[PDB]
Amino acid sequence: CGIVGIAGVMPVNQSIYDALTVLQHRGQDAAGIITIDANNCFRLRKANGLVSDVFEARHMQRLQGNMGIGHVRYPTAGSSSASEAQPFYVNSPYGITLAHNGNLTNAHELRKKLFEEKRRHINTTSDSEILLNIFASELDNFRHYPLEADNIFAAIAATNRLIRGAYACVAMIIGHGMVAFRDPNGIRPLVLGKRDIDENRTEYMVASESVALDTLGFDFLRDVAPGEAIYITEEGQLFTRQCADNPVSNPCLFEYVYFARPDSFIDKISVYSARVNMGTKLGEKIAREWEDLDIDVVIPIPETSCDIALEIARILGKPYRQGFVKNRYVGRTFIMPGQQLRRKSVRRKLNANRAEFRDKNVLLVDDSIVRGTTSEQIIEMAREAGAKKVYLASAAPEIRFPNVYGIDMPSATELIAHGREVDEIRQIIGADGLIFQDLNDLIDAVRAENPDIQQFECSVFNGVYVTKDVDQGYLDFLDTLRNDDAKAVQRQ
Amino acid sequence: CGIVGIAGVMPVNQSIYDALTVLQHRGQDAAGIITIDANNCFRLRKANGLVSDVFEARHMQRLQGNMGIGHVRYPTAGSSSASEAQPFYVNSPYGITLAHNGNLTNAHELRKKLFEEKRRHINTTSDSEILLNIFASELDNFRHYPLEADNIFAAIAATNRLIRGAYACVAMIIGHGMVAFRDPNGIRPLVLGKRDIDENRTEYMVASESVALDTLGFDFLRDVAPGEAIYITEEGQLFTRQCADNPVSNPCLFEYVYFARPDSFIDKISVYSARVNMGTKLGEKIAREWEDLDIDVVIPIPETSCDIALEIARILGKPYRQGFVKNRYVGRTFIMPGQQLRRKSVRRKLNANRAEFRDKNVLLVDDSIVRGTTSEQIIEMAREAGAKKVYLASAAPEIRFPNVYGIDMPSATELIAHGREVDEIRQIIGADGLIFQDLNDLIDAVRAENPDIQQFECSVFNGVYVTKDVDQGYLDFLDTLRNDDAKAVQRQ
Amino acid sequence: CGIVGIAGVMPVNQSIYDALTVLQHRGQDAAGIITIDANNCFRLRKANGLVSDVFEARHMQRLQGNMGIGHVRYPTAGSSSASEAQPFYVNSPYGITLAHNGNLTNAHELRKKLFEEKRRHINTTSDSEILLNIFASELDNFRHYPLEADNIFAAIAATNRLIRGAYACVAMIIGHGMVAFRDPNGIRPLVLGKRDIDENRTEYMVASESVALDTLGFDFLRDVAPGEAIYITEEGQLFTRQCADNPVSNPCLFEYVYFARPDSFIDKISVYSARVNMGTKLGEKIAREWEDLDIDVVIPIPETSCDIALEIARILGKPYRQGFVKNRYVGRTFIMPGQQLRRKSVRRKLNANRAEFRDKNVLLVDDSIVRGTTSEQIIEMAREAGAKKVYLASAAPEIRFPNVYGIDMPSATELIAHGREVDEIRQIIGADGLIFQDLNDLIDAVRAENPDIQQFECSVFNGVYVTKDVDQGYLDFLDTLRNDDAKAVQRQ
Amino acid sequence: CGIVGIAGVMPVNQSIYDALTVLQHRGQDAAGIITIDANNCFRLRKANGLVSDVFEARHMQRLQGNMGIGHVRYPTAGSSSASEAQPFYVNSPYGITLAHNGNLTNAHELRKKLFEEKRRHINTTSDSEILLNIFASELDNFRHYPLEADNIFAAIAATNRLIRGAYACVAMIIGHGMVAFRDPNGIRPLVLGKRDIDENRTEYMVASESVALDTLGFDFLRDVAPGEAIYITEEGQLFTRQCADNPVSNPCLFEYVYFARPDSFIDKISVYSARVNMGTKLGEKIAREWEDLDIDVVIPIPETSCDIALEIARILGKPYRQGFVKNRYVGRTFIMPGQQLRRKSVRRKLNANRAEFRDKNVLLVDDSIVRGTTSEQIIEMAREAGAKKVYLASAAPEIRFPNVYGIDMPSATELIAHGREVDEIRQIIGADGLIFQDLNDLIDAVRAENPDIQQFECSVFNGVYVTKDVDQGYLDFLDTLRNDDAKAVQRQ
Ligand SMILES: O=P(O)(O)OC[C@H]1C[C@H](OP(=O)(O)OP(=O)(O)O)[C@H](O)[C@@H]1O
Ligand SMILES: O=P(O)(O)OC[C@H]1C[C@H](OP(=O)(O)OP(=O)(O)O)[C@H](O)[C@@H]1O
Ligand SMILES: *CC(=O)CC[C@H](N)C(=O)O
Ligand SMILES: *CC(=O)CC[C@H](N)C(=O)O
Ligand SMILES: *CC(=O)CC[C@H](N)C(=O)O
Ligand SMILES: [Mn+2]
Ligand SMILES: [Mn+2]
Ligand SMILES: [Mn+2]
Ligand SMILES: [Mn+2]
Ligand SMILES: [Mn+2]
Ligand SMILES: [Mn+2]
Repeated sequence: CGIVGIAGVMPVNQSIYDALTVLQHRGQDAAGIITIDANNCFRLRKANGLVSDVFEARHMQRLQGNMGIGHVRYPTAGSSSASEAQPFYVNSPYGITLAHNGNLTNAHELRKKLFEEKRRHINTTSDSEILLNIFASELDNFRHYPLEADNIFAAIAATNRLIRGAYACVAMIIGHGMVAFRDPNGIRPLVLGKRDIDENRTEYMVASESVALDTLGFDFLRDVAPGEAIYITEEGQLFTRQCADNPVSNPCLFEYVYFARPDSFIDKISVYSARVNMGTKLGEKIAREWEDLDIDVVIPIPETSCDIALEIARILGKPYRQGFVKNRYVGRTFIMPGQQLRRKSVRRKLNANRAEFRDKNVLLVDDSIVRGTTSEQIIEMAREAGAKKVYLASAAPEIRFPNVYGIDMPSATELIAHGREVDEIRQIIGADGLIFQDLNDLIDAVRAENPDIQQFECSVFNGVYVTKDVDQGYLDFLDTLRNDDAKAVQRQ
Repeated sequence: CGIVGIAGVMPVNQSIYDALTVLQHRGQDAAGIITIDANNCFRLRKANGLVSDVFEARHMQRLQGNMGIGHVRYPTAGSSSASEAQPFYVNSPYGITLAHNGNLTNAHELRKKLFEEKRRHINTTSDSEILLNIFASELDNFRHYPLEADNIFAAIAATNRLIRGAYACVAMIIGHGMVAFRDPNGIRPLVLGKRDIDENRTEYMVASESVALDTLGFDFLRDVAPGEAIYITEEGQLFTRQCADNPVSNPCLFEYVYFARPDSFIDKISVYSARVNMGTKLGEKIAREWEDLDIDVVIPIPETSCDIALEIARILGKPYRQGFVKNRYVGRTFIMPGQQLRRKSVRRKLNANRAEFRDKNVLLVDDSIVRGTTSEQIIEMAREAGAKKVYLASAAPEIRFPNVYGIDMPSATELIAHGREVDEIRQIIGADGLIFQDLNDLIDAVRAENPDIQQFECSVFNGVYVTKDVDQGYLDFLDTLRNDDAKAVQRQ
Repeated sequence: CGIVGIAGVMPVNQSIYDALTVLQHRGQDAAGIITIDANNCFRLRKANGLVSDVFEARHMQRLQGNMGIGHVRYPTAGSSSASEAQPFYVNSPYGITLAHNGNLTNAHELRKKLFEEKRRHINTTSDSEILLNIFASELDNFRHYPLEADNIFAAIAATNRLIRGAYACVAMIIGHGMVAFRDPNGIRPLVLGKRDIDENRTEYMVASESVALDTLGFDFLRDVAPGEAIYITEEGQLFTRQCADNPVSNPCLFEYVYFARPDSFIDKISVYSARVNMGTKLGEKIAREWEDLDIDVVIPIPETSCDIALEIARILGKPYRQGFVKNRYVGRTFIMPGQQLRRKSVRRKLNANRAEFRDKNVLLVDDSIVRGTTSEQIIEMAREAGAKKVYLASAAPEIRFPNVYGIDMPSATELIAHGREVDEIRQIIGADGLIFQDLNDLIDAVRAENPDIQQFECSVFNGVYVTKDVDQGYLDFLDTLRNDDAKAVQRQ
Repeated sequence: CGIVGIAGVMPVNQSIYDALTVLQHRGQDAAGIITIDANNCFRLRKANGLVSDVFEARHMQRLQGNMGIGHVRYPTAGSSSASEAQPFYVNSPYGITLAHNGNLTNAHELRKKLFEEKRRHINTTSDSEILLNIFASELDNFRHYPLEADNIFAAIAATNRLIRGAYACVAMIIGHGMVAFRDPNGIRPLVLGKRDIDENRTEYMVASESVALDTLGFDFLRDVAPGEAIYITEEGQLFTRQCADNPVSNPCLFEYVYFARPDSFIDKISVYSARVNMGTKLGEKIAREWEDLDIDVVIPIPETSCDIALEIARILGKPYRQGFVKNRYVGRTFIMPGQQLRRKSVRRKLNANRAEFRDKNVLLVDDSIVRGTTSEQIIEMAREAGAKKVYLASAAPEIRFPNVYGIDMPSATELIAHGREVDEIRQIIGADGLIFQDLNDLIDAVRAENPDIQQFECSVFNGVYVTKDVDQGYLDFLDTLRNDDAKAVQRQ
């Protein structure tokens, strides 16, 4: 999911629309934009679909104001109903709207809490709504008008104590300003930037990824430190504060492997370089373990793996060819909701340039293998076009565990690598060879960019969840609810 | 406007729909229904338009639960925007949704209060929204979870203490139940009824008029006493309490003159009888004041005046003839949003049976004349139809004052009787005679059915406003804010 | 169904909208408006729903031009799909659009013809589309540009030879003008009028009923003679001609009994007077056959029967009371598509003013009894409100045969009077007494207005179809297809 | 634009959808699919928007039949109105629906003709509609029911005799079958293919590009020869005939340069190879004309140029780096309707990986420069990204002439190369160098794949129009009628 916050001095609507467009790749299921207008009212527009379908001129005109927040959704909890599209809103205290990229591992627990203790009403099954509500009640502890930044920070500190999981949030509190914060583990991405308008008036903005800053002409300030909350007043005064007891930098690794745009710099790590470094480490592993292999061409599975593949072609000193033509009107299958929708998407998204495979042993390279969805079809395609032999290198290690921090992997059994050896997976997808990046490698691939990061968040790879609290019983519940069939039945 | 609220054991959506349909005459502008499903979640559906347009199968299937409220709107505050369609909802404390028929006379005073003081957010210009928030802020003064009936009532009384104006309201508090209250003056209509299901389960509903009970097969209980608050818990328990300091019954006289449906009984008064009664008084008045006149036929201006005219035709021993054909597909032109719309709607609404007027002295009868839209056009028609002489009789006294209790009449200058003597009004519409029911006759016509009512809310007639908080500055205020030009301008 | 044609000198769109509004009572299922603009292009807008829902300002603005035709649909053939909404259009020869009030009894036959012989393509199951196509092919016999009025007339004469049934049509032929014609039996209504704009420019218009002329300020010229076609050029030149070999005046009788608005004059017969005359004859029959009967009040079943009832009250010298309050947001149940929709409509459309029935023997009067739909519920209602005894007088004779001329009565078995004695019908609806108008009476009731009419079209009453060609095998097919269940299954 | 037509034994809707999806790059403005159901009725669904937006399950379930055609539009005539969305249909003779990819250069001449002469009605300003009507009017010259293959061909030849311009068309004649023809010059692409089902039933499809065959699992047959007409009957028979006087293959060169998808083979030419070939020629040109230059990296401007650039990077022995990230959710900015839309779309479409440009001399490569929209913005980005020197190379020759064959380039003044020497263009976009592929190189680059093609339709390049009916007055005409300001003005 992508969230954007802009506490500016001019109409932010097109700028947010534009921001969500570059972040569109983080959520294609719905999009929402909420602004505050001159009459301190919230102007909202959210619905299922792409940013380009969701907002029409008619909406844009209604979306007035100079401060606003937006969100593109990739459903990881609840349902695919437009009622779970973000932002969310609570009319008190003050009027708060919030966008969240993450996932609360203790949502059910906080739910009992909210009704019985806090007296708030959660109408959807979205954990982001819960989040906004935990925040809301915490904030509801400071009655004297007005809320002080210390109070806001104090509320988020309290929230940090209650909630568990991963979250990059952005919110607006009417008559107050824009608030943004990052979980105590720095799991989900969030960067702060600014655009100095004129000598004395500076606009600020937070976003999941820096590309949004770039595309809008905002300067990079830095990443919102883990556990740190930011607070920009309606008057333009920036406030900051560590709101976690033991803040630590454990960035999501999948963000580098696949999620983020290559042109973003997450925690001082150019996703682009990390991905190139991934190409280096993987091509090195291939050279070392597949040194006998006869390869005629190195073909990337668009779009994510390309540079990774490009680097691998260079390392192996083999040619890099765009054997697969991507349909520019089909999105990312992986972040699509249903497996059948994704499974089919793969055949409508890619088509071989037959000449590139005929009488050729090709090495197909992809950023990662998750459900197996892509690799399965891709290889057949490669074959049908005359590939003599097809090997597959994965820029990411086998993915054997559920993601509970903002990526839809609730069912381990849905992952192809689950309970399977590399060789079995190879046999399933029908590749002559299949090789996986080594975790320790991938880690250096990323770390090389910022050694300060000691440990990443890579549960989907090693099952060690940083927030600690994630256990087998939770994972069980989670699968019972979010497995593909349970989801389908919910889709009626 | 019309509100309904059903707390029962069966799904209420259809019942609420059918109720809104029979109360549709109270608000053709918008309709809303919100229910509580078994998950204790709100299911809402509200938008601009008639009940038949607003609700379709797709919507009905979504409106699950056995408890829900409904609303048909005739804007009297804010704007025509569907965002001000009702009901309104706030998620804390507990989750409350409310529908209001009336108008608060101290909105401005409360808007400022709600923010700086009670920390709530009002996103519209609707007083109904403000009203929900006072109840909420009052309700938010209790935390001993769960709310006891007493606290609800305590919030309502604290609410009445705060608000001024007319209001018949119904709401739902997630986890507690349905509540319904009436203003300390009993201006806006509200009745309670039940539907025993078995040995214990008895269904409860509230609605602006008893016709909604009739159609729904609900047993009539009584009018919700002025200032009373009704509270049906989720478990089915009915609690009532007087929440006004010194309540008094001052029913809106206009409900009888025109607003309500004749098959309704308001404050133990039958609108049908009250209307015939008006015709008796009007007939007797015509019999003495115009005695020396020659009338060939008595023609009602459909549809509200029909019975009145039938009865008048009775008094005078003259033929009642349905000289005017009303278009089944044109609603109440009176309650339409703009004067230009209403005017065009009158030629569409009615057409003359030339036979019934030619070479005859006709007596047109109408429940009332307000802006003079209908009468001005009706007379031109009678003439065109070959009518010798056209006389008009309004079952109602001259309307010279603005209504600030939930009836759209903000600008006294838009009322034809304003600044005019009967004869001036006669000349404008072009009648050869024009007679108005006297005020003391109207009141006696309605009281004849329930003498306990000592005084009626009849400010539109006598400029007397029971809430004693209405004044010239306030009236001028309304006039400016909502005059047809102000509204028409605002719509663009 | 209602059709309107206006060959005018100014924007006709609002005028047509207004025309369809007064004719709305002839078809509530869909509406369509097609104009010709300055660029001799057809501007069309048609869809299911009421005239008021179908056309929005956005449509109105697109509906430019000074010549146009409109239609309100009451489905009697095909399906209820918006694709069968009229007008219809064929791009050649010239560009022709047509609206039809009627029904072709030989549609299936003309269908084979059209493909094989005429080479035209019928895409819907509407006989009106077929009609337009038979016309189109006939017209396609005159190649030399341009078509002469003699040719147009000749085409319609040919059409009159081919097609069978009832039809009032209106069409526009691009670059040519507006054409209108009536079947050779004068079954369906159609009147011609005009509005002289300025010394030399006269606008013309045809319509199902004169009220449309009235409402628009058009002067009545006369009824389009049976078999006669009219042709108004784009230049304003009116042409006329008898286009049938044996033209005869056999007006639809149901039009007087129930279909048309009382304020219309069909074939020099004021529907209003015919209906009053119906009240006379029926009250006379009641006085003569129910002379012992003890009646306390005469109550009409709104809307159609009122004047009929009013007259009956006068004849019996009993009071006329509006015991039933009609919901002004529910239309005519009878012309509604499905029996369950109609059956229920009856309970949402009418509600007793209880006081009017309590301890009273009431005589309920309705224009007609068809399926029994209304009478059934009405009586229960009358009872539930305390009617001691309830009698029912029908302004129309028992209706025992299918209508194949423009009214949806394809299944005789759906008529309550089918194969039943008056007494059985009385027992079914549960009335203490039930009396039917005598055909011969009804005929004089109507004839009295225009003795020139020797014979009416009243097959639904006496099963003698004027077009002759209607036989049992056709009737059988017709029922197999249009019976309520076959229709329902078609509604999927 | 892209057209598809499938005559098969299975329902074609999904297949047509998937085909339109892979041909979506040929027209993002509108999409249309019309089928023939078992009742020999047309089922259409066309509207403005992408394939994914235009068609939803509701629509697909309605598009029944085994034969249907489809169309994805990029307006080049008329307006952007959905009424000019394709396919178009006429009901006589027999019922024909047609989809056209191209542009007729003698529209005006035919509009007058069709009315006064052939008595047909054109309701839009689309030449495709006019085209359908000529075929129709020609087809309407036969009456010996049914039409023999020969008559169809006879109508097509008579049609070609009448029309001028480029056109790849596909149509369906109710009761006969699918027909497809290509202009006498073979300008617009069209290929035929099949899908044998069993011993006899073989499915047939036509489509602007072979990729549509590939994705659909259809066997490639051949390109529809210039002037040829393909006719598949309803019973499955395939007839072909040359319907042009003196046909000749003059394929649209621009289809290879940019328009078509690389995995397509047009006129036995692979777009992928043609493009690499362009890169070889461009690479060799850069190698000689700029030899004394220092380039650090070669960066394609995604997405059309990618392979070209890869290959150029090959020629020069320089790194190919995906310096530019393209937004997956922004289509071909080139084919967007207005210059203001395209411009905003470029900043959205692309973003620079700062790493790849900083302190480097970059070589940007693009399939072409037309209005200069992309290049002007791309260069600013490279600079901003820290780039020392920014050089640009267009795989295509300077574009100085309007395309009148189905590519929106009406105003030569809107083409940057117009009235300019390379260097002037270099200065405008702000490159430190700008080189264009020579024309003779382009042609040789494409011909290298099918030397039989002697000449290409390349008027945009050399002002030479094979139809020899295009002239200055005609070009000036276009310019005036459709210049961005004319169009933008018209849209309002
Ligand atoms: O094994 P799977 O479950 O298919 O998951 C991994 C696939 C899917 C995803 O690609 P997309 O999200 O389809 O697209 P893109 O690479 O363009 O971001 C990812 O980059 C790998 O290719
Ligand atoms: O026996 P039935 O099949 O019910 O048919 C006859 C009824 C229905 C129809 O009334 P509506 O069409 O419902 O309404 P209105 O009288 O207002 O035109 C007609 O006037 C009789 O009342
Ligand atoms: C994409 C993402 O971060 C999910 C947000 C929240 N968990 C949800 O919408 O379920
Ligand atoms: C209402 C009417 O005349 C029907 C017209 C035609 N038969 C149809 O729509 O079926
Ligand atoms: C995209 C194309 O071929 C345009 C065809 C036709 N002229 C149109 O639809 O505008
Ligand atoms: Mn991928
Ligand atoms: Mn397999
Ligand atoms: Mn009235
Ligand atoms: Mn009736
Ligand atoms: Mn019964
Ligand atoms: Mn490009």
